[PDB]
Amino acid sequence: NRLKNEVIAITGGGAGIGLAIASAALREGAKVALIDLDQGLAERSAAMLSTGGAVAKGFGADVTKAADITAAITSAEQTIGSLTGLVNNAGIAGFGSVHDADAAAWDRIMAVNVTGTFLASKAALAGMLERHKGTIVNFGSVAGLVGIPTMAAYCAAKGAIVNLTRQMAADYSGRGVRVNAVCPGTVTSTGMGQQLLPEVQARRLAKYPIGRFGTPEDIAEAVIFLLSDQAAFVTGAAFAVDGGMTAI
Amino acid sequence: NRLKNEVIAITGGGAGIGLAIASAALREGAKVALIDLDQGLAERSAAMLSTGGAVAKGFGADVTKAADITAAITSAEQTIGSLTGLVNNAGIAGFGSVHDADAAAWDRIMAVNVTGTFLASKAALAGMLERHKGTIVNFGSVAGLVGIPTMAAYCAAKGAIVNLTRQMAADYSGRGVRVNAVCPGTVTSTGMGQQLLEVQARRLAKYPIGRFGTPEDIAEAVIFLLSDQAAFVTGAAFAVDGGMTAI
Amino acid sequence: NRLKNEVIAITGGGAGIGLAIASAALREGAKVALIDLDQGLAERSAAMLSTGGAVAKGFGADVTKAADITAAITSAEQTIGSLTGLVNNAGIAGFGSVHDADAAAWDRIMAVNVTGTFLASKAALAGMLERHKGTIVNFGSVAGLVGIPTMAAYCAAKGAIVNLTRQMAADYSGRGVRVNAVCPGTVTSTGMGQQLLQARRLAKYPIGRFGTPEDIAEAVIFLLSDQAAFVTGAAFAVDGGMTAI
Amino acid sequence: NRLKNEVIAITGGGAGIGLAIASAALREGAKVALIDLDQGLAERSAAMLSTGGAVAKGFGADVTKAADITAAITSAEQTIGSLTGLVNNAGIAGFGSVHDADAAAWDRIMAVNVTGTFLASKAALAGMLERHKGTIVNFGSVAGLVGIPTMAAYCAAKGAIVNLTRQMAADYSGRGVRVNAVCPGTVTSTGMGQQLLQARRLAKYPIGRFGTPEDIAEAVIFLLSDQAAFVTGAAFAVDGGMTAI
Ligand SMILES: NC(=O)c1ccc[n+]([C@@H]2O[C@H](COP(=O)([O-])OP(=O)(O)OC[C@H]3O[C@@H](n4cnc5c(N)ncnc54)[C@H](O)[C@@H]3O)[C@@H](O)[C@H]2O)c1
Ligand SMILES: NC(=O)c1ccc[n+]([C@@H]2O[C@H](COP(=O)([O-])OP(=O)(O)OC[C@H]3O[C@@H](n4cnc5c(N)ncnc54)[C@H](O)[C@@H]3O)[C@@H](O)[C@H]2O)c1
Ligand SMILES: NC(=O)c1ccc[n+]([C@@H]2O[C@H](COP(=O)([O-])OP(=O)(O)OC[C@H]3O[C@@H](n4cnc5c(N)ncnc54)[C@H](O)[C@@H]3O)[C@@H](O)[C@H]2O)c1
Ligand SMILES: NC(=O)c1ccc[n+]([C@@H]2O[C@H](COP(=O)([O-])OP(=O)(O)OC[C@H]3O[C@@H](n4cnc5c(N)ncnc54)[C@H](O)[C@@H]3O)[C@@H](O)[C@H]2O)c1
Repeated sequence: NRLKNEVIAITGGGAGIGLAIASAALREGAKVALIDLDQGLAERSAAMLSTGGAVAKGFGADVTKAADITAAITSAEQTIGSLTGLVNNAGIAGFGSVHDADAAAWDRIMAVNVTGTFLASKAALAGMLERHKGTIVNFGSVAGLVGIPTMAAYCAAKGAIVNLTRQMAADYSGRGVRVNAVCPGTVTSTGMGQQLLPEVQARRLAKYPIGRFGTPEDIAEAVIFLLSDQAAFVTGAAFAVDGGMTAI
Repeated sequence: NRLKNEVIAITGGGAGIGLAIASAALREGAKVALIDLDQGLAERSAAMLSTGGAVAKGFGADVTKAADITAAITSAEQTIGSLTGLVNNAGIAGFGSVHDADAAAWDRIMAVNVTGTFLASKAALAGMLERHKGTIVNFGSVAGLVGIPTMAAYCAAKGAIVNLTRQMAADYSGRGVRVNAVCPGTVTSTGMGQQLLEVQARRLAKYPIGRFGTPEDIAEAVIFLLSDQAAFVTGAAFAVDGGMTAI
Repeated sequence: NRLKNEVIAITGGGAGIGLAIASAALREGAKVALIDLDQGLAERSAAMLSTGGAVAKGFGADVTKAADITAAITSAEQTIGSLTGLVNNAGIAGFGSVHDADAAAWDRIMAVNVTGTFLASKAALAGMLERHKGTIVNFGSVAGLVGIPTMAAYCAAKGAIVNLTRQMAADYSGRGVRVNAVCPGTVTSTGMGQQLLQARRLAKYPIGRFGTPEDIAEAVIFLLSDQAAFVTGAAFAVDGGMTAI
Repeated sequence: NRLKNEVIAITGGGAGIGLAIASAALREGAKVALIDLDQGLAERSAAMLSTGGAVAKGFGADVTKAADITAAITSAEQTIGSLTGLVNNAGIAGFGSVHDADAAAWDRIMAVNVTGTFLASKAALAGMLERHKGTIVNFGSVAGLVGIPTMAAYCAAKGAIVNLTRQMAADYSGRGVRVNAVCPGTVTSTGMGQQLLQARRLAKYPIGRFGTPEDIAEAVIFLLSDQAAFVTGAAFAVDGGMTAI
């Protein structure tokens, strides 16, 4: 019951890590809104999760479109109650180095990750600040803390999210809204994990002291801790959940 | 039941944050060994905690004395079972800058913090490695991540613990032992917090959240890091600091 | 003579820190290209600097416009020689928190800082990689390492630059191109310094003063120099102790 | 002449990186004192360096012995003038994980690195603070910023130095003494480099090579110089990109 009486909106909640966050949040007693670019996916996943009295509802929105994400959060609150938590999990990745990256792809990666975090937070903050209560979990990555070959826009975007999190915590922690970033290591099994996939495999695994990559469930547990009132003194943190990657 | 079937030794467990960690760990179903320089206090605190079927036992040891901390860990395991977790909470603080610090005072702060973490971990690691299962939580501080005026030895000590944590995670994460460091902000109410007490408003201003931490705040982070829900968390310097290191 | 036979392009070179970098680089024997949104300013500043045989030339370009910045870099190389160094100094700042920021202003701040760094680097990298020799200095800030109240877009932008720098170093260090970021503390006297204008502010700086454009320029000149041959991927704090406390 | 009228004491100055620092500092016009555990080595190295008008003097001291390091600094100042800079370069390394490290070896690694930095700085700070002028460069490592397998005591010691540097900068930057740490990557060619001696190790370095003593020396000379007047509290990675990935 660690999230009893919490109401959590999760962007990109239809699949992957976002969906695993939803499952764990429901386990802990929260009501959840899955907000995803793919409306059908958000609704199918919310149906799948709403067993045994658990309450999950789905909403379609592109986090890069201010009016759409704002409308989704408004609909979510009308449906499941005023938000107490927001997880800015929506993100995309792609390849391209500074010398050869496509400028349009660059912009889209920055938009979904950085602009989406900004716009979804902006929508949620109106209510959270009014109520002097909220918790926002942003999505960094090991790729936001160190450099990853051939991923210039993505490392820029996740780097932006890491420090934006610090900035938001500076503004809002004293006003009742905690803001933290989870920084996951590689999670292979999601759509993104598959997108980014022998000797080269072994070298990649060798960057992880724990000797395995992460699961969506591994990351979801850290997010559930940060959302909970047991983390009342945690704000502004870039919490590495990465099997040791950034420790070496 | 987040720590069901866990057996957790907590150095400095007799009081303050260590005691709060013990309370939360028992809440989550763990068996706890309080290991404290003050043997009587460890025992009395363990007795106090042991209600409602909760199992806490107290042991005396100075973490800077290898034979003594080794004996205490062995005795704990005889009493409550093989360790699954170790919290290196024992620490001392003090004042003194590089230009005026006394060498003996410097050495003692380094000893309890860094050498204690080393020796207590060394003792626990034999069993944890043998069983390919363990979780160690070390105690950094905001004072291990940034510089604090007039606390040279203490900032060096906590700085050491922060990077030693990364080093330990590098060695052991693949062998079944996670090692992490909680880095608390100021916690006023403990013996250490009291010891270190417009100057007030200035200190508070460094904390975006607008208050200092409680032992309970810190205990919750430690309980998370101890739990199997934190299975992919290792090598982390986890700031639990009201936003201090974010600005 | 620390930058003898070096050819350095400096975005935002017409004024402020960029101009101070130009002055110091010329002192050390470099030829410099001042690339500024304000073309007249770039030209006037370059002429002012071109004394005692020093070679400084001005170019007009908005770093957020790929064609324009690419053209300026191409012309710089035609004018003063193939680049050996690029300083992505161009940046803008503004105020606004997540809950109330102008989304258009947010985009412009991200564009000049992050996209400008990307596009200018992209143009320079063709030649630098072809020659297996280059040094790129990006502009972070203390605002890219910690959070600053009421500056969401700018902290996001400088945060991006800090980690983009690491990413660029990962790609290119082994190919002969070092990439580093200078992270300055507050520098009062520039246009940006004045725009953003406080014993409380000063209290954030252990050294007990804010920085000068010259302070920052010296760090950039070191990073540009071959004396810094093993320095790459670094986020170098030049900040009077700000991020140390 | 970047260090004209500077007077720099270098612990561990008789060989390796310390000696390279001495050479570069003399190049830039400083007077130097080499203070080394090996007195004869300090003397021989100082004599070797004292050509063409360069002034280098050697002294014997174990930095872990307060009386010895204090005497050496005093003797240095009698010979070459009041110190303006101190480089806490003396250090030792060794292997051992938490589970198997010998406690005596642990203490010795912690002592030379951390306690030596403390004691040497303490001796130098009396004069520097009295004059409201100094610059201190401590020696971290990539091993002070991240974990290195099988080097528990050394990683703890270098970690201590990195944050002690921040703490010292907090105390003294406003009192006229800058304090910074260089954090070098692997440097193969020194006594320590040889002691610790694969392609797997090299793969940790984006730049595709290990460092030289000269690479590290240049960063130290920059930090010592007044061109770095606003640089304090910094943990400056000079590491071929190691900590960037
Ligand atoms: N998979 C990894 O290895 C990994 C590692 C570190 C961090 N991350 C980060 O974790 C988060 C989740 O990653 P994942 O692996 O679960 O991703 P995923 O691609 O498996 O799932 C992402 C979900 O977000 C949605 N989405 C994409 N763009 C959107 C938009 N503009 N608006 C609303 N929704 C949108 C997708 O439709 C999708 O359902 C991301 O921010 C990602 O960058 C992933
Ligand atoms: N109180 C704070 O503000 C604060 C902030 C950040 C980090 N910390 C750290 O948290 C930890 C706990 O702090 P606290 O405020 O609870 O401390 P505390 O002084 O209130 O209590 C510490 C306990 O450790 C025991 N202890 C001391 N030396 C010991 C030794 N050599 N061997 C065994 N036990 C010993 C004491 O007897 C005591 O019971 C420490 O590592 C401390 O450095 C404290
Ligand atoms: N002044 C400070 O306190 C401070 C502190 C840390 C970092 N910085 C950073 O240092 C850099 C320089 O700052 P400054 O104080 O000298 O700035 P400034 O505003 O004084 O000067 C900036 C120059 O860049 C030019 N410029 C602006 N937009 C451009 C564009 N789209 N394309 C090309 N040129 C453009 C301007 O015309 C101007 O000449 C910036 O990246 C800034 O973010 C400044
Ligand atoms: N060589 C590397 O790969 C590397 C990398 C990063 C950092 N470092 C650090 O750089 C510094 C220099 O390393 P190096 O490779 O030149 O070492 P080195 O072993 O080659 O030389 C060190 C010198 O310090 C002296 N010394 C040792 N103990 C002393 C003591 N107790 N008191 C006074 N002098 C003492 C030695 O006599 C020796 O002349 C050290 O702090 C080291 O930890 C080295």
